[PDB]
Amino acid sequence: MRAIWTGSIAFGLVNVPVKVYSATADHDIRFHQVHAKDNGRIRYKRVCEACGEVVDYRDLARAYESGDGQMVAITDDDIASLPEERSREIEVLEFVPAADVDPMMFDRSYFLEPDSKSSKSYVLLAKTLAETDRMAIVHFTLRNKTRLAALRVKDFGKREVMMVHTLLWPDEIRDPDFPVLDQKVEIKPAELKMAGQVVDSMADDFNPDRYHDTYQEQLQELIDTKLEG
Amino acid sequence: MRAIWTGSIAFGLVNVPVKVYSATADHDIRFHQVHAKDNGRIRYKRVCEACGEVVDYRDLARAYESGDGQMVAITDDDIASLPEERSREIEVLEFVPAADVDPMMFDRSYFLEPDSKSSKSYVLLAKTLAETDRMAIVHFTLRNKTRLAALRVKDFGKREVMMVHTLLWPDEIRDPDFPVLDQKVEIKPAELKMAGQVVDSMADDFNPDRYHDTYQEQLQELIDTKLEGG
Amino acid sequence: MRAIWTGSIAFGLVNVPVKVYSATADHDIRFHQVHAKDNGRIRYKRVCEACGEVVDYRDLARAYESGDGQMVAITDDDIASLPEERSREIEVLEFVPAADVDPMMFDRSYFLEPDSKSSKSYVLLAKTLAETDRMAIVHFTLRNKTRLAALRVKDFGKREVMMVHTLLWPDEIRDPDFPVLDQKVEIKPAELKMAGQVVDSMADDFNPDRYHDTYQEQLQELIDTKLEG
Amino acid sequence: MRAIWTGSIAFGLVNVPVKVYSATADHDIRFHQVHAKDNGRIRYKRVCEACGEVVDYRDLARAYESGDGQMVAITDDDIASLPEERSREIEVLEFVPAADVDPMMFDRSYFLEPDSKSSKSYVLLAKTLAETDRMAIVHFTLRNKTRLAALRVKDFGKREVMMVHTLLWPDEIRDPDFPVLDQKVEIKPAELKMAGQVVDSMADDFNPDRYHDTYQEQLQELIDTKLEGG
Amino acid sequence: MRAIWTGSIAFGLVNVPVKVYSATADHDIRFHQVHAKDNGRIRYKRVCEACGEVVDYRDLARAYESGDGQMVAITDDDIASLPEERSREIEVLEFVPAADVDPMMFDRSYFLEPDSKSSKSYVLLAKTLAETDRMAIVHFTLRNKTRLAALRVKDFGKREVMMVHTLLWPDEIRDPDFPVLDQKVEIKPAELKMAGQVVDSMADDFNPDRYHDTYQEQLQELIDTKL
Amino acid sequence: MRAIWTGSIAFGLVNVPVKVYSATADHDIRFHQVHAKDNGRIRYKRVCEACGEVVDYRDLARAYESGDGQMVAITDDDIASLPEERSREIEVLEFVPAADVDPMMFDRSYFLEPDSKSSKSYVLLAKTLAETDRMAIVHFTLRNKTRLAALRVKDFGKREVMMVHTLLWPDEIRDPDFPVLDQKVEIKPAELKMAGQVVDSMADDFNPDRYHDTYQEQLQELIDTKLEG
DNA sequence: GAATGTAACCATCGTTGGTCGGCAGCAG
DNA sequence: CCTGCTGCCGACCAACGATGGTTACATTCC
DNA sequence: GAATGTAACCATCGT
DNA sequence: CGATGGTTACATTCC
Repeated sequence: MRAIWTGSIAFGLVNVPVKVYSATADHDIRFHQVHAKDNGRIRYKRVCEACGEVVDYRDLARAYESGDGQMVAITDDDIASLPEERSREIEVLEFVPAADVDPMMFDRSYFLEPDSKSSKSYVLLAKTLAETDRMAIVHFTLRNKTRLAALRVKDFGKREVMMVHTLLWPDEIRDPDFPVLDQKVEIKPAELKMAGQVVDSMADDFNPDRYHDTYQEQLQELIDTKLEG
Repeated sequence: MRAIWTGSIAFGLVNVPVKVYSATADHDIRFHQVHAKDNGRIRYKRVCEACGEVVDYRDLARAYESGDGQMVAITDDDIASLPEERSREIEVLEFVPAADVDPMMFDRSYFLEPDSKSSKSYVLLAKTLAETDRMAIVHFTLRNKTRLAALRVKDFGKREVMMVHTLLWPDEIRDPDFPVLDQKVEIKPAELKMAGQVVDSMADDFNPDRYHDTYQEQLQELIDTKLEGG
Repeated sequence: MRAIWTGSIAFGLVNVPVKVYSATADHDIRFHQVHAKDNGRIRYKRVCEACGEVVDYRDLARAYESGDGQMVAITDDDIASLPEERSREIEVLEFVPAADVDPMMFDRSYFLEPDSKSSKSYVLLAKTLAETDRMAIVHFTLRNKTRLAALRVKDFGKREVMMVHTLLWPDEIRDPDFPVLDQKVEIKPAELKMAGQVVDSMADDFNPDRYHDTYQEQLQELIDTKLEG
Repeated sequence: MRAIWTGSIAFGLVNVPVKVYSATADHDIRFHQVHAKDNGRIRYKRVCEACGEVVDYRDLARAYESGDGQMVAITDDDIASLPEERSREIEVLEFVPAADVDPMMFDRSYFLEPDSKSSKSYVLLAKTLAETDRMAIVHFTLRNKTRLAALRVKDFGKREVMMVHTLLWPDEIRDPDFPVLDQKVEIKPAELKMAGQVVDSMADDFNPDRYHDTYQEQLQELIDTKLEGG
Repeated sequence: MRAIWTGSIAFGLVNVPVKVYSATADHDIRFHQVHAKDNGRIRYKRVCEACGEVVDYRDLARAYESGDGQMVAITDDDIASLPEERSREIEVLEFVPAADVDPMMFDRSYFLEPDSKSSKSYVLLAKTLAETDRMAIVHFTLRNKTRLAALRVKDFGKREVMMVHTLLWPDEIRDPDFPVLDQKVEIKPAELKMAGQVVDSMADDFNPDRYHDTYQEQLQELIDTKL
Repeated sequence: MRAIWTGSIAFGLVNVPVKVYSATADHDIRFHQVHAKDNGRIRYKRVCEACGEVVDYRDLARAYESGDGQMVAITDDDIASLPEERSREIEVLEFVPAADVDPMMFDRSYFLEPDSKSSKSYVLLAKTLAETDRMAIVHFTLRNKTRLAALRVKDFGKREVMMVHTLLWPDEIRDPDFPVLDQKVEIKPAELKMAGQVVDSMADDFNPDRYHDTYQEQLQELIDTKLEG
């Protein structure tokens, strides 16, 4: 496990040096694109539509099109005009109860390890957040773009570990405009009664090891068959 | 809104025909490269390293490389040997308490709209899930790839809408192997109490329309002033 | 075979779309009356007693009669007041044992064909009904006049088909009030055995091909010979 | 209770005098039409669409319409040629186990009483059919039509009555031509196990008093309040 | 221009990552022993002057001898029981008034440079210290020795810089026992008036550019002729 | 309790003879390394390892690399050029209020005692400086060294004793002018109340008997138990 | 809109590179 | 009854090298 | 195009 | 000798 960000959680007088680790890793098998016959590697070569000429990366300019107003042709100077902020701060804004952030906001997950040997500041914040059950909304800038994020603490056995959840911006969520649910449908009490045993017949507790990506497992063994064959 | 999936939630007798809508959009501005001197669109041409010959898509083949073992080509026919997953039904596995699933599992969210002539099965299924405060661990297959997912219900004002959250497989979560937290630090109640005033001074309820993507807003308005000028 | 009803079996979570087919069709011949001297079809003309003139269907009102009363005028306005639903759902009430419904209750028979992309719900419901040997009591609603009905599964060889039997209401069966059977008559076992032997002498299994409508066949052959001249 | 048909049971050397009653009587309210302005009963007038004149019943004949086979006139000697069907005897043919006759077979039901002061023959026949559970397939003619019928014994407390069930001929029963049920599906034991509780949760015992024609009772109260309302 | 020690100031949940700089560097010319004829640096040899045995490093342990206790040896296992004091944080103990700390205790001074541009905590801590006018007594460890230190902010033009002064332990200051002052000596009130006029005669404000060192200035003049 | 330097204060019309005692002595235990088997005193040998010349104490000549290794030699002529500094008295330059001087140049402290039975001169000098709240800046001439020093008065209990502080030369103070300090960020008023509360929470009074060199104190105990054992 | 690649650049760990230290000799 | 002055030697900061990993983006499939 | 209603007749059990 | 319920066959708002 390698870190991807060495910064600090800062709000006012407070500053907690931490290192960010990616909490999740896609276990899907990733392939490569090769020529069918000679099995050589495949490279992508740019070609301008106007002249059919291969162009280098240095000759590219970002463009924006909106329905009709195509070819805005944004230059790199205009980006420099933007107040770019490649900050190294997890800037805490507020502290909200953990129940006020619903699951559809969460985007990604990251771990927080105390970077320095002085972990007292890290422990105190984690202990305070866990005891009072609050979550901190922060401005987390991973590499070049800033994203809304939430600071939460969860226990991995005997270890109290802080964690960062990238959040979707509130305007990024659509609203269900379905008129079907507006009308009222009458449900007899017996049907509500029946819906009980159906749920409790299949009801259980979340056991992680029951669920296995079957398609990936058989894909892995098929590859191993070719590897030995 | 345009649906992305038309099927049903089936776990036996129960079969609720629903349509899936993408709940979350993305407001980020998406650009596309153009030739600087020509302002012409850029196309990608595939070139094979072995011969330099331009390779059409039909003349491609997936390959997998991992340390020892080179040119491990996976042909199309082997994928056919794998049991295909074209399922158009959201197969329900079991029902778990809403709190038993951890927030780090969710990655994507979708809406469920009833599709049959009568929505009684959908409406009443939502009613019991909220009353029992339970989730539903399901198998969801959007486009030829099955993903573990969770079925839950949210209240959007007056409407009660079922919702699908795709989940990461339990083996996708790493363990925080940090020996630093293992060592124990001595603390006093004075600083422990003092941390209360620091946190509670900034404590507030989650207000959605207080956080804005300022960078996108500035970027968006810069586009228009360039668009009008020429 | 043409469908006479398209709906679904619904009792809560479960909703199995099906098509209803008439399981029995009488094989009689429907004769038409014609003029003796003209061979022309006759159309009945509605003649009112108090008017003596032909009255159209628009000017027709239903009346009820009971003893002293007689002219209880009923118009469709009161019919609208009375709840009347053409619900396209075969609502299920319970699952009684199969043997608990006496054959005197059955009135008509219908077939159920699955009418969905997947017939898993239909097939699995049929499988559990047969293995537990139970019968579902439903509220089958044809074109108005909701009727009590029973749902059962019968094997037509290699196909397992669900069927709907319309039932008369339990209050619709008369009471076999016979004073003669109330009194008892002495009978000796000696001649009881003789009655047993004659009964089993004629015993035979059910062969449906053994019985045919002989009179109707003679009627059948009569009018085709006349038709062919 | 009024007798519909009086006769006997044909057996060769055994005769069982008997009177027939209708086991069921529809309780639906029967309406008859009146003038919308005069409240007068309408009497149908038979007018043929070839002369515009009323026709006495002596001047019509039954005709068979079948495709191009029109103008088929059936006179008095045509239907007299068929043998007379009016018979006052219930001709038994065979004796079949009660489980062999299907529920789909039954059409109507009737009651039988001993139409004499000597009921020994009746109670004798019911006894053999009771202990040796069998059904007697008979030819039953009510007024002028001969229908297949099944004879069984049913008990009302301490009373044993033979009941005659009119059976439609086996050639009037259709065959389900559904290719959908021919194909087989993959089903899991978990799905079958789920079907148990849902069936068993709604499982009960057949109680006749639990079901009432709710529409009829609501309809029934409508006339009387109008009758009592003037 | 080099950070002798990089860490943070922590007094609980607060933590201010800083880098220290030596605030004072002596400008006196320092020499090293050189050979008049050989013109080569002299390297000392670890030779025991009791038996002639030539000794090398990584083989000799510390010793402590005084009065009655002689040849009391200390090895590398005895100091292992001593807890390591190599903590890389400046642990703030209290915040005493900035004026009550006696100038007797200061020996060395240091400069605190902020961390990367994430430096709001430093300016915040400096701002409050100047406002209520207090200094923080801390435990400062440079390499391995933990010394009592006082944290104080002070004004440098338009720049607010926090300085880590180091204090001698309170037990290192001797008690002045001067019996010559035990007797009470009467002071003439007229002399106090006489002294009052005397003190303002030479009352001159401190001008750092008024007085320079003379020994150092003269020595470099002779070096100019040689070079 | 041994005097280190005896002299007088040069004032013109005033001259107070005085003995000087060092105020503070470092209490860290000094260790001398000896042989593991011989326990001898390792006396370093000054033999130049460039030509094998055994340089004597008088043979040594201090050299400085300076700019480009110009290790110029110094003989008795040079020290003759500099004025003799064997004077055993110190002189006063100016009187500055104590508030003007700041403590980053203070390094050492020494006591002073009246050397004559006429102690009235000593106390009179002490009285006026305390009344004037000023510190006299002097040149202190220690063993073959002249340093800038600053008298001062301090009351130890009921005893009145003058004190000499030698100051580091003003030219020896570096300039910490960094652009980061020049760069100013925006401070909200919100955390100022929180920052002040945090500092005031841990505010206390300077009681010198609260801090001991616990590392050094308990090492003596280890030595005490090692010597006893 | 969804998966599925490629191709930029950035970032954290690695490890060779000079100071400034804290620990000891000598001056009648 | 002390104190100035240096190498036996030693932990402290930058400049490129490898390796993940993020971000952006076209190309297929509706 | 069946299912649903309703009137028409004659057979028929009850005196 | 008088009434009831059985087959007739007809006009409807239909998946």
